[PDB]
Amino acid sequence: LSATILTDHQYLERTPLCAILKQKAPQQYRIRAKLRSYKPRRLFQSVKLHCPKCHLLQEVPHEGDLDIIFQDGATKTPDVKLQNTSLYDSKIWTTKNQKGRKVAVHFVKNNGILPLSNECLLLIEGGTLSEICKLSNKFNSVIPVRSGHEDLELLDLSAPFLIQGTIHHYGCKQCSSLRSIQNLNSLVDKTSWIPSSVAEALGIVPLQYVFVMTFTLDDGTGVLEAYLMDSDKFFQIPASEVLMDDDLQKSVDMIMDMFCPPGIKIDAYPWLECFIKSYNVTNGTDNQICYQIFDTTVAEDV
Ligand SMILES: [Zn+2]
Repeated sequence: LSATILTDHQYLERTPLCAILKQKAPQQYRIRAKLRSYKPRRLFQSVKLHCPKCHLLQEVPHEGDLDIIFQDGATKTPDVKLQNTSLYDSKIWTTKNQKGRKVAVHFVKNNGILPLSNECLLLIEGGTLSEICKLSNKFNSVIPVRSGHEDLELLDLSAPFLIQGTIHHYGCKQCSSLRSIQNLNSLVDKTSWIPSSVAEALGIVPLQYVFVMTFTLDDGTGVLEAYLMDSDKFFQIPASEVLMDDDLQKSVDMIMDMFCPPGIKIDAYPWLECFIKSYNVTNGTDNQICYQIFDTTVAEDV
C-alpha cells in the first residue's frame, strides 16, 4: 500500500536514500520512503504566493490585512476628469450609507457597447473591502483602481489586481512594471477576462498559489529532506481555492494525517514513493544538495 504514485518516469527503479546522499547534483531519482515528519504542520501556512520569475514566496493576505489596505483608499478623491472615456462608462457612488472618498465604478465597454451584469469587468475607485466584496458578488470581474494623475491606476500590488467572485489574483511587486488602466483597451476579448491577459495588459507578472512543504523522508536506509512546491497536482487540491474552503483544507489535513499519522509509530506509516530532483545550492562555504518532489500525486483516496 503506497500512499503516493509516480505520474511519469515509471520505468525508473527505486534508489535507496544512502546512495542519493553520496551522489552529485543535479540528478533525478525514484524513491520509496516514509514521511517521518513535515513542516509546516500548520497547513494553513503551507499556502504561499509564488512568482514564476523572481521565485519569491510571500504570504497570502488575510481579510484583516486586506481590510487595512483597502480602507485607506488613496491620496485623493476620484478625479471626475477620468470618467466616461473611450474605454469605460462611469457611475459615481456616494457617501450615502456608503463609505470612503467617493466610490466610482467604471464599466469597461465591450468595444462600444456596455455589457450586462453577467459578463462585465468593473474598476472600483476608493472602495472599502466590504464594498468590493458586494460588487464582486454581482459582477464577474473587479479591479481595484485609484485616481492617479493622467489616468486611473491600480490601487496597490499588495491588494489583488483582479477579483473574480471569490478568487483573488495577485501580482509580483518586484517583477511587475505597472501600466496605467487605459492599456486595458488592448484586450482582444472584452466579454470574458482571464488573469493572464489582464495582467500582461497592465504589465503585471501574476503570482501563483502553491503548497510549500518540507517532507522529511526515511526508508530506514537514510533520511532526506525533500521540498514540495505544488499548485494542484500532488494533493489534487487547488491551492488557489484551499485557503477558503473548509472541506478542501480538511481533505488535505486528512492526507497529511494519512502519510504521517499522530500517535502512530513509523512501522505502520504508509510508503510514499516519489520522483525527486536534486539541485545545487551555495549553502555557506560548503555545498548542500536540496531535493524537490516532481511528477508525484496521491493515490486513489479522497
Ligand atoms: Zn517576481
